[PDB]
Amino acid sequence: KLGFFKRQYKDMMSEGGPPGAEPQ
Repeated sequence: KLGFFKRQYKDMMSEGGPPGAEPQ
């Protein structure tokens, strides 16, 4: 099910500095 993380994680990591202090 890890395929779900890389889905929302990869998007945030590329976001360019997503809020929440969670640097994907």
